[PDB]
Amino acid sequence: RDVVHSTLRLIIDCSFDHLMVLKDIKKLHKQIQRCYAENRRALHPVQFYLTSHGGQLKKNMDENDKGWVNWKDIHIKPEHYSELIKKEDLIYLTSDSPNILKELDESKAYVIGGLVDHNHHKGLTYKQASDYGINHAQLPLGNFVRKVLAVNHVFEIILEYLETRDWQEAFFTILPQR
Ligand SMILES: Nc1ncnc2c1ncn2[C@@H]1O[C@H](CSCC[C@H](N)C(=O)O)[C@@H](O)[C@H]1O
Repeated sequence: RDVVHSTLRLIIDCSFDHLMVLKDIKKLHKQIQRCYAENRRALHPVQFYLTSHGGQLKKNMDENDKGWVNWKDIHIKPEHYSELIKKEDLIYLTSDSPNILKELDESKAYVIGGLVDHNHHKGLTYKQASDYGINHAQLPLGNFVRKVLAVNHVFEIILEYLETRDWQEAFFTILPQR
């Protein structure tokens, strides 16, 4: 299939490894596998990044997904996203940001926190983004939906919005119902 990739850079910031138990690391690994499989099947796949790759996640990936070094159309880097992407290009996605995302800028790099929180580290990614001086925004969930979404849910919404250009349709397709 002749696939037209989106210029949008989508980074899973894996610098929170030490804040998760091995059980939550395995859950993050499972969510990353879902992001990879959905990106490879997307109409307009993003430039997928896995930054700060190390610790428990790297060892769990070395043990179960031995072929992660062979993985195609993914940037798996041990460096922090700050070391690889320009400060002005970054937008950290976080539910605690007061900024409401209206449109996606395909020239920017959007960051998703590689964290299975369980509502324990409330406002952590928003605090780290504000301290570093980088831009931050929340998904326009409004009245459709804790508004905290899983790593793969945020990633899949970005892919669905690049296809539909309708936020309401993107949340409806990806988010699980009660
Ligand atoms: N409503 C929302 N809008 C934007 N990004 C969101 C979101 N809900 C979750 N995310 C993203 O999904 C990631 C995993 S959820 C972890 C939440 C954690 N308490 C935090 O401080 O972010 C988050 O780090 C964030 O990047």
